[PDB]
Amino acid sequence: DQICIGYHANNSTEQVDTIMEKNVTVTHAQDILEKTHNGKLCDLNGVKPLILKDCSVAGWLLGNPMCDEFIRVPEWSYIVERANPANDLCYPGSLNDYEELKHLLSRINHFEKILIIPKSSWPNHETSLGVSAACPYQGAPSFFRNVVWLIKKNDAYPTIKISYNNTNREDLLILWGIHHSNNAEEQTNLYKNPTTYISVGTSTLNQRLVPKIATRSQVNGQRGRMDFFWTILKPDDAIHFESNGNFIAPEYAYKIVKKGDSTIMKSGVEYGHCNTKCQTPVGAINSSMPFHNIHPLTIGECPKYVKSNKLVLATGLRNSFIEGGWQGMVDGWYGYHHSNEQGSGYAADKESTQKAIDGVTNKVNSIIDKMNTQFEAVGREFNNLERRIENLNKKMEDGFLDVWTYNAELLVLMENERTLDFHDSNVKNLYDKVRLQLRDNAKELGNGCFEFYHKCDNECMESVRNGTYDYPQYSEEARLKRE
Amino acid sequence: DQICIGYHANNSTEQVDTIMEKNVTVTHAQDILEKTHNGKLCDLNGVKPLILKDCSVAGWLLGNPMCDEFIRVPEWSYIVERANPANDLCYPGSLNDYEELKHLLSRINHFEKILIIPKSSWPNHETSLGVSAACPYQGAPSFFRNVVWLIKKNDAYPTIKISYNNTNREDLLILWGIHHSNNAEEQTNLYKNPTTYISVGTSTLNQRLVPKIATRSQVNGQRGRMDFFWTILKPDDAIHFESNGNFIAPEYAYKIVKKGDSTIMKSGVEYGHCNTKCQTPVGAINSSMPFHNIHPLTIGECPKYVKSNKLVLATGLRNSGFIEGGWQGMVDGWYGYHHSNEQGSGYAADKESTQKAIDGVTNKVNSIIDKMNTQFEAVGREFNNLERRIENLNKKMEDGFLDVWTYNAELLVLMENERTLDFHDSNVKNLYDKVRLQLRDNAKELGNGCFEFYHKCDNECMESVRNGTYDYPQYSEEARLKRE
Amino acid sequence: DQICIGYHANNSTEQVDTIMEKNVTVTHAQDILEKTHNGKLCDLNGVKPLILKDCSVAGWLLGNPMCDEFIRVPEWSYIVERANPANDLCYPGSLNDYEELKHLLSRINHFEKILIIPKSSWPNHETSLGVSAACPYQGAPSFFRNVVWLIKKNDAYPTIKISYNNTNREDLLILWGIHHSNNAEEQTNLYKNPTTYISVGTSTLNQRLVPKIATRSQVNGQRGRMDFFWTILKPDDAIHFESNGNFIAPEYAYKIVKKGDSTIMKSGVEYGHCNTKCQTPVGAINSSMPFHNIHPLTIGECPKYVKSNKLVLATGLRNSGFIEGGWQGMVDGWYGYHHSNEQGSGYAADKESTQKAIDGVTNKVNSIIDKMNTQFEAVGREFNNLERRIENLNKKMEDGFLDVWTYNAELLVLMENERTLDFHDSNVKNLYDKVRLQLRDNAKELGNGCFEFYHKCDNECMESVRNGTYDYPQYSEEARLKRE
Ligand SMILES: CC(=O)N[C@H]1[C@H](O[C@@H]2[C@@H](O)[C@H](O)O[C@H](CO)[C@@H]2O)O[C@H](CO)[C@@H](O)[C@@H]1O[C@@H]1O[C@H](CO)[C@H](O)[C@H](O[C@]2(C(=O)O)C[C@H](O)[C@@H](NC(C)=O)[C@H]([C@H](O)[C@H](O)CO)O2)[C@H]1O
Ligand SMILES: CC(=O)N[C@H]1[C@H](O[C@@H]2[C@@H](O)[C@H](O)O[C@H](CO)[C@@H]2O)O[C@H](CO)[C@@H](O)[C@@H]1O[C@@H]1O[C@H](CO)[C@H](O)[C@H](O[C@]2(C(=O)O)C[C@H](O)[C@@H](NC(C)=O)[C@H]([C@H](O)[C@H](O)CO)O2)[C@H]1O
Ligand SMILES: CC(=O)N[C@H]1[C@H](O[C@@H]2[C@@H](O)[C@H](O)O[C@H](CO)[C@@H]2O)O[C@H](CO)[C@@H](O)[C@@H]1O[C@@H]1O[C@H](CO)[C@H](O)[C@H](O[C@]2(C(=O)O)C[C@H](O)[C@@H](NC(C)=O)[C@H]([C@H](O)[C@H](O)CO)O2)[C@H]1O
Ligand SMILES: *[C@@H]1O[C@H](CO)[C@@H](O[C@@H]2O[C@H](CO)[C@@H](O)[C@H](O)[C@H]2NC(C)=O)[C@H](O)[C@H]1NC(C)=O
Ligand SMILES: *[C@@H]1O[C@H](CO)[C@@H](O[C@@H]2O[C@H](CO)[C@@H](O)[C@H](O)[C@H]2NC(C)=O)[C@H](O)[C@H]1NC(C)=O
Ligand SMILES: *[C@@H]1O[C@H](CO)[C@@H](O)[C@H](O)[C@H]1NC(C)=O
Ligand SMILES: *[C@@H]1O[C@H](CO)[C@@H](O)[C@H](O)[C@H]1NC(C)=O
Ligand SMILES: *[C@@H]1O[C@H](CO)[C@@H](O)[C@H](O)[C@H]1NC(C)=O
Repeated sequence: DQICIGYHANNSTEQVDTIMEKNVTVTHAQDILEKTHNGKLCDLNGVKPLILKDCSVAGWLLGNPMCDEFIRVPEWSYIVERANPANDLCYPGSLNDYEELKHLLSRINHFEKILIIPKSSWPNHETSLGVSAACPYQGAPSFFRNVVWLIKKNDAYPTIKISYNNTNREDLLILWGIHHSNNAEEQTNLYKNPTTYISVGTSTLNQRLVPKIATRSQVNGQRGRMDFFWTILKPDDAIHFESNGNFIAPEYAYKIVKKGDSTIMKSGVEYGHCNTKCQTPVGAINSSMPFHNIHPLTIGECPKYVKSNKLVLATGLRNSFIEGGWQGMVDGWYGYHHSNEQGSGYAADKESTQKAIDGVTNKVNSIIDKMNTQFEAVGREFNNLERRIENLNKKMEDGFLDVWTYNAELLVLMENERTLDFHDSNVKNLYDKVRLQLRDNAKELGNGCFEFYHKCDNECMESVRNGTYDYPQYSEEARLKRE
Repeated sequence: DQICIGYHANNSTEQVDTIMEKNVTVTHAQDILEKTHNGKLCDLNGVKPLILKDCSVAGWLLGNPMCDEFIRVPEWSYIVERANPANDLCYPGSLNDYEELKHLLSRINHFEKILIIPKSSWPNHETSLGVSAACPYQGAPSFFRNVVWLIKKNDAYPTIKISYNNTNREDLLILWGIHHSNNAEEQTNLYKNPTTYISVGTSTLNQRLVPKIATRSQVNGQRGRMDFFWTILKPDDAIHFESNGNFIAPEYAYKIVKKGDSTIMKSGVEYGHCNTKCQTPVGAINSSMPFHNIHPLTIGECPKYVKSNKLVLATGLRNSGFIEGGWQGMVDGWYGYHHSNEQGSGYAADKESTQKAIDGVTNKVNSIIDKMNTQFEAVGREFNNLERRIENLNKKMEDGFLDVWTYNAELLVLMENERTLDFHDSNVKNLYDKVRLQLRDNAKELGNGCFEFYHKCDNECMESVRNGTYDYPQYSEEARLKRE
Repeated sequence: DQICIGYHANNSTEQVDTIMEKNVTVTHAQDILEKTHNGKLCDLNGVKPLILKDCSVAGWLLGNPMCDEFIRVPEWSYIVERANPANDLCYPGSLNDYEELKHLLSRINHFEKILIIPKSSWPNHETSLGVSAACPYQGAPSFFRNVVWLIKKNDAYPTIKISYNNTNREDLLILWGIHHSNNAEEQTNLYKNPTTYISVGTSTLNQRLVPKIATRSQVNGQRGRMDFFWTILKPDDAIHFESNGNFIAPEYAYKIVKKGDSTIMKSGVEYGHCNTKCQTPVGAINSSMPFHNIHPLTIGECPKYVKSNKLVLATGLRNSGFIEGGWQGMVDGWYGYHHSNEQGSGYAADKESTQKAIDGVTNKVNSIIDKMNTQFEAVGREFNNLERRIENLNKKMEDGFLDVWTYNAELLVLMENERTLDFHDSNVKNLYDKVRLQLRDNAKELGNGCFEFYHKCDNECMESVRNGTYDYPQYSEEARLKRE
């Protein structure tokens, strides 16, 4: 007659690694890496992205004839641009501090186009001839919608002197431009005056632009260029313009209220009519895990980006003193095996099992819950002449990856070694617990099993489970069986 | 007739957490997170803050009339500027590379204002009428004090050609400016000549400033602007000024000796006449504790900022099997025995042990605290409105490190808290196995950590077991079969 | 008779630290910190760096007379510059976006000099008189080799209009410059035209340069300055020049193919005809170790840089059986046995237990080493004097990362060394318990980890664990009569 101690086993093929052991099959495990995304582009905390479709921020702000004319959405969480937008600046040129405009515009609380300078103004200049085949619309030379390319009237370009006082109680993005002529004959044809200037002045601005009449290479069929510039007029200030030529005037402006920052995402994915707290260019993440492998460039409260393909934490017994585990036990992690004629089968320690499941559950939940995330946009906004600042971002991003990867990977290895010793310690505690309540009525064979001199009743079996066994009641019976 | 092995207990209400257990009341513990600051702005390593008050670094340098600081301080460790300094540039304008000047001027070993171009010079120009109500002094038109606004004399502005050769052994901070006049008449009225220029040349500097005459908005009452520029003249180089008009010319300059860096702090806290190693905008920290939760923007040899509100390590043991419940009675040690016989009773501690524990856990707390390597650092923002992307780059780094330290520090507590408690469970079990290894046949195992000696328990064998000199042949036959 | 379980000890003086103990002497150890370097500058992944000697990138590119005319380096992995390169820009001036050019030119797959505008292309201008003392070859006045200083011919300077179309299939780096004169007399003398300009236009480039004529101090004996600019002409684009004076024209240009980035290294070490994955200014590293301390500014796949002098992991035993005994005698194993019978006395090892620990300890070492195989390429420093704020950003970052790696590395070594030592303690106790679980009634526990044999024992009887199930009743009667 005998009794043994044992641990649970199942069909699980899940394999974990420890700091000292590799490829250890376990009964239960948990991965703390999120590898899943929804594959769509969603709202971020209830606000929809501004999806510019084959347009750039420049083509949308200035009025590229082939960009959407109306701003349907008054607010966005992020701007979604295609990798190499097709439309941009139809008339070749430049937009000043473009990348900083895009950061300001990446998340806007309120956006609303308003007419600031009506074409009714400029009665002595021409408002109708300012078109180019570079900016085509419906088979006709057109031009940017929200600015005006003024031209000479009757071989006369009177100097312009115009002001706009912001009465709107909100900041105003205002845009203007300079046309760089290509020869001295072209200059006088478009603007009678041969030497020209643009003077822009606000409370914070003092600008003089002068054309650069020079030979350049054709882009979009034109050798001319247009350089655009922008300012924000604060709620009760004025902007003052003066020019005798080469003035791409403002017609429409945009009311801006800004309370937050995010980034421009370069993605071809499509809107999914969903909501998310974490967004990648490949898709959105719905996870509470600490780490992920979906994409570097995320927006929102996102898991940490690591280089690991799997991060699996053992939460159970090793699966096959006791030579092996009991596939037969089906009601607890730690248990007893009884052998008497009255009955046969297995049994399991209720309290010890729940203590351990709470133990490993709290170990996992801590690792997950201790991670706190800051809303952050990992997008990158730098020019061809800002490539040294680009590497700082790369160094930062890459360094945190190497940190988060090494820490997460060794946390798993270390804590799995602790998780496994935790199990084998609990079982031996039950073995010794039985050994002390069975001092002389038992012998040790070394296989986690005792030798019953006494005849253990099923009630005795349960009396030893409770620990309510009385050794005096059966001490003499052992002396009889012995020798 | 039994002897029991047990551990210490007290009245502690302090709780710690571990990976597998939460809200566990323990006897002794230590918090490695510092939360307290002195509420005042202090000196740093024995050097004093340049507490500029309601005046910008620009206003003080150029000599805004409304600021009472001239050569008050010759050495500083950090600058304190208010969030929106009231005075700044009294005449509307700008200062080029201001944010970089504030970095250069952030820590200066030697600063001295020296007159460099005297008003005795410029004898063909008017040095007396260069005032504006924008710069007001005591209700009367005034101007910046370390610079001279030169206007016409006798309806003439002869061209200025002047030079200054640094005869000092220290580098010099020299400041000049340009007036952008509002209309063609105001140009002629202030400087006879209609079209003007400012050339500035050194060994590194080649400048040409031309005025921008344009309609602009009224700031501090004037539609005009003055834009200021700066250079550092090396010890035997010379600066060369040529101007037709519109020249704001240097009268004074500053001798500069720089040997380190430390940002501009934004605070309204006041000088406490103290010294610190670590300065927050809300106060100062005097701790060896490795982590802190007071302010992000710290200047000095500082701990590491975390989002934690509590980072309590556990130095002792648990509080109310081998010890079904701990004994509150023991006051002299962490690990100890209890004797039960008519001769005597009570709880008695161990000395080879208990101190071994104290020494080991305390070395653990010190090892965590000591291995933090402190780098003097300045966390402060010096980025303007068109440098927000570099500013986000800064915030991403700052936030990335916060999240790195917070996670590791909290898991380190949770992980090392479990090992501490299991260390204590291990220490008790060793002594129980030693008592069983001494007495073998003469006593029986009860199972509650309380050995039962069939033979009468001896106060004299107590210290004997404590040391292991107990003799079992002495009482072998005695109570060989005491029960039947 | 007697049998005893013990562990190994040797002559090792190697000491380690745990979280709870300090200077613990161990039998075996392993350092995961690399301190050895090659002491020379090597190839980086099979590609030889460009060592520019005492010429700067500007001097090499523009053709300082005192530099190698050209070199057979079409490809290079990084650029090695001296701390203060001597030759640089002989004629005083500037190169625009120099630090970005050095980044672009830092790793280049194809670099070839080609002649884009011949001296034949300047019929009505002088190609030969454009020389200066500041730029000297053999004491003789010379000038930059790859650009042409064009001056008047026949007291006349007809305005220039030249265009170059990049027929090649690679990008071209093109350089040009403007000459700032000193006085109006200088201007007319070299360029009859008093008021001059330079327009440069490509598909993306729209430039107007105009000379600044002012007095400046002497640098390299000349008070004038020459400011240089660059662009990258794309295949099938054209560059269009126009000037009536002060034009330092392009003569040669560079065919560039760029596929990567890798900083300029400031170093004086000599080339070693070696190859390495990691290069340091002091020398090269050939290590798989996770961390190092050789120098911060490394380029290549490199260990993490920490502030530690040693990071020693315990891989062995505590060194001076299971109770208070380190056996120097058993050289044959790690865990082992000692027998004391009438046959003799000697030492034995347990191979099934010794190997289980060696395999596990090597995994501890290997896991810590190999899990940080997230080595990536890296860089050094590249910012100017008006870029100190961005330079601080770099420093806060690489310092902050240093504080993260050193604190994490050291605690890991302290934590796992504590765990290693405890892991050895549990192994011997299980050997003791194996021998204890067998031979239960036939032996006496003496308190030293050694058992007392009541019955007589043979060398063959011990048999270590070879049998492992020595007959419980074969000698049970003999020990029953050995009782008293
Ligand atoms: C309409 C056209 O194609 N014109 C074309 C001209 O036309 C040929 C002519 O040479 C030949 O003798 O007779 C043919 C009929 O039998 C036919 O009429 O061919 C010359 C060949 O070199 C072209 O240059 C010329 O094209 C115009 O050239 C202009 C100057 O170079 C300029 O590039 C014109 O482009 C526009 C544009 O579409 O952007 C024309 C716009 O109306 C004009 N807008 C404004 C507000 O002025 C715009 C502007 O001038 C420039 O963009 C400013 O830099 O240029 C191009 O059609
Ligand atoms: C001088 C004056 O009071 N001007 C005044 C103007 O004319 C008055 C008139 O109202 C009164 O009836 O009779 C006076 C004669 O006794 C005189 O004719 O009235 C207008 C009404 O709107 C006032 O705005 C005007 O004020 C002056 O206007 C100037 C030009 O716009 C200028 O803004 C003056 O400000 C100063 C300044 O205080 O900054 C005056 C300084 O002395 C002057 N400093 C220097 C070195 O030249 C300074 C300078 O011109 C500009 O800052 C350069 O841009 O301007 C303001 O008082
Ligand atoms: C020709 C000469 O040596 N000039 C010399 C001048 O006159 C000497 C005199 O000292 C000596 O005693 O007798 C000589 C006759 O036998 C002659 O009369 O003396 C002054 C005294 O200070 C010297 O500075 C002066 O030296 C020249 O001065 C120039 C104007 O300041 C200029 O700096 C000359 O430098 C060069 C140069 O080497 O860079 C001369 C180059 O040929 C010239 N190159 C071109 C393409 O024009 C170059 C150019 O003018 C400037 O760099 C443009 O800014 O300047 C220097 O020798
Ligand atoms: C400023 O004056 C000093 C002292 O005169 C100049 O330094 C040189 O000093 C020697 C001896 O004192 C003089 O003989 C030289 O004339 C000076 N060198 C030169 C090249 O001028 C210093 O250079 C002067 N600075 C300038 C550029 O005016
Ligand atoms: C420089 O030359 C190349 C090849 O001539 C130019 O590319 C064009 O080649 C096509 C071939 O069908 C010609 O029809 C066009 O005339 C060429 N020019 C254009 C404007 O497309 C290249 O464009 C020329 N570069 C410049 C800007 O002049
Ligand atoms: C493994 O055992 C579980 C019992 O819960 C069973 O549901 C599952 O189907 C088994 N898997 C296989 C492949 O038999
Ligand atoms: C604009 O008008 C507001 C009142 O509407 C006035 O306070 C302000 O001075 C004006 N701004 C300018 C500079 O024209
Ligand atoms: C340690 O012992 C071994 C074997 O006897 C020997 O090879 C080695 O030289 C010894 N090391 C020292 C420092 O004595």
